[PDB]
Amino acid sequence: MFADRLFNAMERNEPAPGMVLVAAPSMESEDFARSVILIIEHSEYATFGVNLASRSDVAVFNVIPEWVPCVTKPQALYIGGPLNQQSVVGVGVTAQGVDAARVDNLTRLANRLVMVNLGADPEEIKPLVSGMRLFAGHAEWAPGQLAQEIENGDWFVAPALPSDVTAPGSVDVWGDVMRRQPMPLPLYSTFPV
Repeated sequence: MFADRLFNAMERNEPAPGMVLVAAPSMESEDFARSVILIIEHSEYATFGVNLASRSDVAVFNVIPEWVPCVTKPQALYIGGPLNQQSVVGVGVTAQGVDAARVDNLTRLANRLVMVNLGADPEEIKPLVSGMRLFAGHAEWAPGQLAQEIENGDWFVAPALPSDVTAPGSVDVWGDVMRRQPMPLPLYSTFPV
């Protein structure tokens, strides 16, 4: 859904870092079906995001073991998207006390969500985050293309929460995000099966 008519009285949230793009129920492509894509960069150059909804079977230990102590369970790489799947992004939730504007190795997305520079010392970062997840690959939108897709009803733009990034592996991330949205969106949400 996410037809234009949904927004006659209610206004669309604008894409920005820290928003999630929630896949329309009707999206069928294997790479994007039931995805929840956290926007991590939104610029004149392009929009970049990582899917939060798709865990892989690759343990973080086998790729960057040094980061394992900072990673929220399950400590597996999540599949961020179809591009550059050998490249890894860290998304963290800042700990109490932390302002990402004053920590060079953290980049504020919105609220407590940050991109963690994986070149940092994990021992530096550990006290500064309450949770973190690693994503292999990403999704990209050319300039203007995300807007076009939103207008077509492909995505619903919603604020991300820390729990979207730190969710246990038993969770239906797409379903949980749909349940937070205005009616009628919860009517199309799903539970783990």
